[PDB]
Amino acid sequence: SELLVNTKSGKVMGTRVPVLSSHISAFLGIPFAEPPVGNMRFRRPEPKKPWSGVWNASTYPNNCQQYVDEQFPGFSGSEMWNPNREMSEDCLYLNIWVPSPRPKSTTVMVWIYGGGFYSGSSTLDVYNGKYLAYTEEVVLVSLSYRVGAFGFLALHGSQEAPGNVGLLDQRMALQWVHDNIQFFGGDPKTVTIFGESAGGASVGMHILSPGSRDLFRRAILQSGSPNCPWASVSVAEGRRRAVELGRNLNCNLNSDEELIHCLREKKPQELIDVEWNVLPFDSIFRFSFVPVIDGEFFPTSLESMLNSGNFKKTQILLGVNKDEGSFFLLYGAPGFSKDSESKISREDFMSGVKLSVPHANDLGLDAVTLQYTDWMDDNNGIKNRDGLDDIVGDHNVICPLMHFVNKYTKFGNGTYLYFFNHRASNLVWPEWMGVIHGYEIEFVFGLPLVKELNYTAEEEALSRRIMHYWATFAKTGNPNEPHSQESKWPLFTTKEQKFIDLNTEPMKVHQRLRVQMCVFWNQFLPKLLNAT
Amino acid sequence: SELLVNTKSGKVMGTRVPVLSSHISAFLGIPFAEPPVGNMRFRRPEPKKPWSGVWNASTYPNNCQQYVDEQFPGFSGSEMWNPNREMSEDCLYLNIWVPSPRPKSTTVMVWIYGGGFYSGSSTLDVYNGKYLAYTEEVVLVSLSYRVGAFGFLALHGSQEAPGNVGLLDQRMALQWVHDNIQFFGGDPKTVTIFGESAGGASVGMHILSPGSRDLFRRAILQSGSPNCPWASVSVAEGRRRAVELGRNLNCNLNSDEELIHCLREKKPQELIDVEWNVLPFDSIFRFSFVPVIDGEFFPTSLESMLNSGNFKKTQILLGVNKDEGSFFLLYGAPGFSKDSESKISREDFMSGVKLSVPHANDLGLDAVTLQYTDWMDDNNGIKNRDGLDDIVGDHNVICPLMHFVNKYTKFGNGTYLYFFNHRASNLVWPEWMGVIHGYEIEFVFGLPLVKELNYTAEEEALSRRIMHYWATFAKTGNPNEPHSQESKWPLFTTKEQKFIDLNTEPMKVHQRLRVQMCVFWNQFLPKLLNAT
Ligand SMILES: *[C@@H]1O[C@H](CO)[C@@H](O[C@@H]2O[C@H](CO)[C@@H](O)[C@H](O)[C@H]2NC(C)=O)[C@H](O)[C@H]1NC(C)=O
Ligand SMILES: *[C@@H]1O[C@H](CO)[C@@H](O[C@@H]2O[C@H](CO)[C@@H](O)[C@H](O)[C@H]2NC(C)=O)[C@H](O)[C@H]1NC(C)=O
Ligand SMILES: *[C@](O)(c1cccc(CSCc2c(C)nc3cccc(F)c3c2N)c1)C(F)(F)F
Ligand SMILES: *[C@](O)(c1cccc(CSCc2c(C)nc3cccc(F)c3c2N)c1)C(F)(F)F
Ligand SMILES: *[C@@H]1O[C@H](CO)[C@@H](O)[C@H](O)[C@H]1NC(C)=O
Ligand SMILES: *[C@@H]1O[C@H](CO)[C@@H](O)[C@H](O)[C@H]1NC(C)=O
Repeated sequence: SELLVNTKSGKVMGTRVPVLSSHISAFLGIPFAEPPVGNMRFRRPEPKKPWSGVWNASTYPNNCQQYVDEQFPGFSGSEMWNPNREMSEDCLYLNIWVPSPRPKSTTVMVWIYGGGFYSGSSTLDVYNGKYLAYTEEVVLVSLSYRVGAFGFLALHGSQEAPGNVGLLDQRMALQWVHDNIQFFGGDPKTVTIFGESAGGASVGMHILSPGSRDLFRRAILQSGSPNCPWASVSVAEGRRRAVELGRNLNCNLNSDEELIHCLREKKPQELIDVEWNVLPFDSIFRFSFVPVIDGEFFPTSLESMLNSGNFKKTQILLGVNKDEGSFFLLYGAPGFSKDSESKISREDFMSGVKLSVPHANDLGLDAVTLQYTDWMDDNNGIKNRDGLDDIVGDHNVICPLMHFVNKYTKFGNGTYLYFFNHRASNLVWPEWMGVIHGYEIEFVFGLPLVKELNYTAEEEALSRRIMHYWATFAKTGNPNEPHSQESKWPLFTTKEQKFIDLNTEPMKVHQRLRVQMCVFWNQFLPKLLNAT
Repeated sequence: SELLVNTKSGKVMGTRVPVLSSHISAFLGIPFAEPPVGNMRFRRPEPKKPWSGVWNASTYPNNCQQYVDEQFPGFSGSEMWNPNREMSEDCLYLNIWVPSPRPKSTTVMVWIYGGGFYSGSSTLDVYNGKYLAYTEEVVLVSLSYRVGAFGFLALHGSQEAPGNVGLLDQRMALQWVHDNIQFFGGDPKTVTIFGESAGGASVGMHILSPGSRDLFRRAILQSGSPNCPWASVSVAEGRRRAVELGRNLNCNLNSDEELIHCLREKKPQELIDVEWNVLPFDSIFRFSFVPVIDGEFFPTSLESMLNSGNFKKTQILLGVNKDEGSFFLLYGAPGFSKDSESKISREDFMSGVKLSVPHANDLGLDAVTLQYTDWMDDNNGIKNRDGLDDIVGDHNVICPLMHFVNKYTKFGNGTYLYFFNHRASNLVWPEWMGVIHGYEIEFVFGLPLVKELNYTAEEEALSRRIMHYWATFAKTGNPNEPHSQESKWPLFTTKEQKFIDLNTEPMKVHQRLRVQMCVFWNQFLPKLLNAT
């Protein structure tokens, strides 16, 4: 049978699913590790022990335990990201969409979801891989990984909760794809990992980590970079938050053993309930449990690894959306609301910058404020709002990614950069939020090809080009069709720094993506904060 | 006789001079102090002892001893500022142009020349007061004052060379105008002092100095402000340069008395020859001997005097020219020359910023550089050149003046601000220098009304409006004709901050003159340099 695949962990049975008036196979909920429950909670994952019989892979698996957004009950804009399956610590599974008839050896794409390292699911409707597997003829995999304290509690030195275990979950799923994807018609020497936000940062972390470099061929990073200020913490800061988490649950705190023991007896929801109480600052865009710079997964600081070329050398395709600050300002800064235009007062403007650059002293907060204020119109509410969106997005996503691409390109084998700014025709979030985080995922996964979703024809066309760029790049290291007639996405070089806009209009090539602001965030502000 | 005036210091005899096909009287070279020669060198000036007979006031007096520009022999652009009379320490005289027939009691205007406190003359062709006395029916006075070491050598504590004596020379001439201008038909209760560059800064210093406030009614400041970073030094820095000047002339240095004694035996040219060797930094736009913040002429720091309203409350009219950096960059920064377009390399751009902000540490030099560099085109030679012009002009003239006007306006009785940007039709300096320092003096003094000078008709028209604005303001505290039909120059208020452009086109009103850059120079850079 075409839905029966024999793998090294055992036999797996899929299900035929319909797609755009045709059908493909889907193997959902394949386990790739032992359930990390009980005394295994916080521990490195272990490989799934082979099984006898046939694993029923016809339905989505549980989603990892995580914070659930309840800010807008009923609003599809936020609910679409929440877990859509029961939550469970038993959640280490992966999903595979396979073209039909079964390929013999084709390009494999492995999706890594975002969610700030504190949430995320591989089973969301926006991540359904059938449209892309089907259209681009690729075997599409989406993996899963522990988030929150479950995936990132870090007591460096201890082997019981060493940190980075969520990164090891991703790695294990990639090891499983490397070892078994051939049986699904996938080419293991051509796997491209790709992900967005924390997923984009994770992709970059596997590029840096010696232990992960050999499990894939190429990478795509969307609105996420490994050096993002919210993506990692030192071992000391991780230890500090683990202890603080412990203090919030009345734990015995005088040994890592007592602390861990205590945390392991607590129900998932008890950890999730106080997880935000451990942040060191009153901040925005900062998450409690994230990767730690431990000397193992990451041998040295990310910046020195980047400077010395200590990373996998291959091709990468990456980019950002125009409005990377909107979402977090809405959720956490004063003056913003979902149902108003959110014009921001000078007073809220400054409270916002304070929330956005937590680690800044006053001279630093003054530098950011000077840098983004138009002093001829300092009380313009729209300018203040838009200014904050740029500050949050530049500082947290755009400038860290521009720093990463410029550093990577000096040693890599090819870089392609994009700036996605298509203005949705079907606004679900208010208009002031602009081209919000994740809106491009809809095109990468080809949702515009389904009529019942109401996208414009030009959006369907945009979706097909994006999907073909991603897939062609995954197959070859180049998003462009060899000798095609379409406009050529240029390679980004350390000298000319070209990138393209990604929207419904004729491709336009630009240079030095947001250099003016990024020289401020990557060069000036840091030197200033270090002097003072 | 109309050319014979009897004053409190004695009888004075003038000369009839022709002007625009008519004639007025001129009393040139009237002495207002004892010659500050010999043991009087460096000392406070003393009042001129009355004389018997008739003082021949028919020819210009000597010019004070000073550095002579020889950078461009023959070039009229530079030669026009050099002394045009014998130089002599015996130089404390004033000139008066009086309408004919003699007024009974009219508006008096007193001109104070610029020259960085190290040079300047009241006898230059650009300062000939006949066109303005004649056209606006004002009694026009130009005074003179000691410059360089002769006027500003400062050994605070000593009564032999206390500092600020050049400022006391100006004051004495104003005391003489206050006491005698009635005999020339001048109204002593309506004297407006006005000056440019160091002359503009001096005007502001008389506004601050309790000892000078009662000698005049109103003030006009052009490209000069009392708080300009080059306009004053602390008593310690003045003492330091006096000692260093002494060391350059082999003086006995162990007592102010020995030092002064030594400096007094030296010929004028010996002091002028080493005067530039005492600057503390490799700088641009810094002069050796300038006013000192001594606790007398200035009771406390200029900034605290400005904050507390410790200054004369009256009306003021002031402004800048578009290109206040050109002249000093030409003379002192690498990459600039008079006969090339002076496109500036990135390398010279940074050497220039270094020369322009002498007192800056590296984080500071980085802040200026970030602030004026367009990172999408960092190697554009024209942008780099123009960027330097803005840095020099903003830092040295525009931003200090904007700080002064905003502070003054909080307590003053009326402020009028201008931004002069007329593009000369008769370029004498290269075009890249733009609307250079002092080009507006030509219009204030009405040179465009004389045909042999070749100005365009619209320039003659501009000259007549400027002269009438200055004169009407001097007469009334308002540059505008009561109920006129011409566009109204608006009052500058702390709230709306309006100013006008001054050029050959229809008056255009703007707001917040260069706020963006001046918030950087007046607020951010200083806080940064103080932290670090
Ligand atoms: C990616 O790597 C390949 C191979 O390592 C590079 O191709 C080589 O290019 C150099 C110079 O053009 C030639 O001397 C070799 O003959 C090429 N080798 C092969 C197998 O083609 C290629 O230039 C790299 N691309 C980028 C963007 O760095
Ligand atoms: C300059 O000062 C004059 C007088 O000190 C101000 O005129 C006074 O204005 C207030 C409010 O309009 C009145 O109560 C007085 O009756 C006025 N006095 C006179 C003599 O007119 C004038 O407002 C000031 N102008 C500016 C620009 O500050
Ligand atoms: C990233 O992983 C990230 C980026 C943007 C939002 C979040 C919040 S958590 C789940 C989620 C995601 C991944 N994307 C969204 C896009 C738009 C609106 C949303 F509500 C939404 C949501 N919830 C996480 C990082 F956090 F690293 F920025
Ligand atoms: C000011 O007093 C000043 C401003 C500009 C130049 C100088 C140099 S000294 C004599 C002089 C003056 C007053 N103005 C000029 C304008 C244009 C070209 C010139 F060559 C020139 C000259 N020499 C002094 C201060 F120094 F304070 F900036
Ligand atoms: C797999 O599970 C689904 C739903 O739980 C069920 O309908 C289907 O029949 C199962 N297949 C087998 C053979 O277990
Ligand atoms: C004044 O001086 C000028 C030139 O030195 C001379 O021509 C003129 O006659 C003098 N007048 C008197 C009366 O001294």
